[PDB]
Amino acid sequence: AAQTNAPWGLARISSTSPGTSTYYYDESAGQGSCVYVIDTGIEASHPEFEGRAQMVKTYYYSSRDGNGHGTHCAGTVGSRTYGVAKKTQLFGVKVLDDNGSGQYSTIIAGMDFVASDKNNRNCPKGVVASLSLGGGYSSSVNSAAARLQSSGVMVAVAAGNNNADARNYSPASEPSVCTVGASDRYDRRSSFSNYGSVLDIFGPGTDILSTWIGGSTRSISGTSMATPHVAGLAAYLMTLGKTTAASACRYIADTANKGDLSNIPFGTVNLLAYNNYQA
Ligand SMILES: [Ca+2]
Ligand SMILES: [Ca+2]
Repeated sequence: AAQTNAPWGLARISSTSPGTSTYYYDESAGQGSCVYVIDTGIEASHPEFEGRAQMVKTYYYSSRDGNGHGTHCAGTVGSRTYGVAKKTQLFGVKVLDDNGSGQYSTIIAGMDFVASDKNNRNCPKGVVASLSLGGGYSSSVNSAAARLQSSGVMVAVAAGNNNADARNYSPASEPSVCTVGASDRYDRRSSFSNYGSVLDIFGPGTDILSTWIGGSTRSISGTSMATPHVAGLAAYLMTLGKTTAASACRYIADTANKGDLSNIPFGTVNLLAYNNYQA
């Protein structure tokens, strides 16, 4: 399948080179996989989700995404026009408030929730969790992300937007999950992206068009935008049977575009998520 005039990030993950405009992807599109978006929620009614999104848990008064961030990330995972895995199922877990903030204990609870809740869902091609969030280092947040990964969920987490070493941020610093840095459409590390030995992979993160609340769309930037590219690609590759939740991050790194990025500090991987799609 080919989506013409796609958002640059979708084009980038299906090309060995920057500057293309078509998103080439296998039509299975993540069907049969499930991605939990742990964030401000998901506006499931957005026409771009086509019925495939639902809220499953909130830690606040409403399940409504009153911010847009979680809707945007969910759209990059799996919306029709803006998504990597256009046929995946999306489950929203609202651990962040409508200002985009959330206490670590609530974020931990939401990770534990996904580890259990997945056992009640029919996700035959496997389960992914996209965590476009984080703050300062916390061993308990890291442990929660490690548990979620251990339970059988492919966990993708943002590296953080501090232009600093991700070792000081969580859950970015948890080794066992897939920590995602951000790049721009010219294949530079995004100016804000964290870096460091713990990063596993980079994804498109600067000027990412996706769904927004109110049935709208907008472009925003962050490692929060790169993370759902990788979560969606994992779902896509799991549906293709090329990898599993336990091994998807390593598979994505070993099939990434290598050395294409600039302003990567020595000791940080130079790997850009790539679907390797061949018609
Ligand atoms: Ca290249
Ligand atoms: Ca890792």
